[PDB]
Amino acid sequence: STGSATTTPIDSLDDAYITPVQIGTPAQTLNLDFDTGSSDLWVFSSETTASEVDGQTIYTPSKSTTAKLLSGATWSISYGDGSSSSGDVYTDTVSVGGLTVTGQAVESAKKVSSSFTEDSTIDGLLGLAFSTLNTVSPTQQKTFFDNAKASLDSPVFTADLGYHAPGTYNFGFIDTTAYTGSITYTAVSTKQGFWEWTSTGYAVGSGTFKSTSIDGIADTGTTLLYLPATVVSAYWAQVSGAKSSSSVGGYVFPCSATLPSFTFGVGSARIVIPGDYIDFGPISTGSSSCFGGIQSSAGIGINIFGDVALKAAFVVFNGATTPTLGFASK
Repeated sequence: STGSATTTPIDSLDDAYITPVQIGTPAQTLNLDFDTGSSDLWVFSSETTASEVDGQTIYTPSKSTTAKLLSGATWSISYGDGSSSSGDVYTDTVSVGGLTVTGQAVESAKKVSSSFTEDSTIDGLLGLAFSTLNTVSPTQQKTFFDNAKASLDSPVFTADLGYHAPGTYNFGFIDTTAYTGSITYTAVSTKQGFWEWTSTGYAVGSGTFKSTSIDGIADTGTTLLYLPATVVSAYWAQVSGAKSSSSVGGYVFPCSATLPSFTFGVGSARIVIPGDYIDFGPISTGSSSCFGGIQSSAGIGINIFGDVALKAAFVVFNGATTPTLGFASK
């Protein structure tokens, strides 16, 4: 089997991407944030504290003939941005782009943090990291990808995120028309539960490439590109007036600037992030200070190849017995 679904930016900045997902019988379609940096499929629901729901579409398990309470199971998760959610668990039929999993754990939110409430466009998350990170207790549950894997034509999914435009998540096949040149594959460590890999270096603009190992995760659920402070300083030094602002919470730059590109290495291959991808717009409405899309990972504990980086590439998440990651230009 295979599946193919379009993923759409939630706003004009590409702050996140939503993908429609069919849950239950008859189908209830919710728009979920596909997150290769976590491993829970959770949804706003009829169980979510009413004051914490503001415009989201909810899953109502009592209206699904295939929903079953997973008795005794609870979940609770915190994300890198400080957001969180928790609740109980159902199993139900879940389909993405024509690919169907029966018995998928659908984690029903009883509580969500304010950032989730305030984002009316995201109805929940669909985790695509390794199932070892799944938070369901006392019986850990599998991700949608893990449940689908054996049925897939090939044990892979791909992320093809658009810049200010829709893109595609495919399951079970590699669309050879969706990228240019060849796909370069690189080793993955699953020891922390993430799609963790080692970039071979970087360049800023038309500058020379610096060969240096950068361990990080491929995380579709993080907006920005978080890299070591040395790398980030070297990038922003090429933008007149750019500075790190403690009050704002990172690097800002004059909105009048033209940003240089940023290149990252994948083995001997190179992925170029155009400068425009690094512009996250005014820090507040009407400001002439703009927020940067490359920020320091200092204090995170790991580097994060978030959407800013991934959307410059066609990315293969290869879930074979020994997982790997592939990157192609597009």
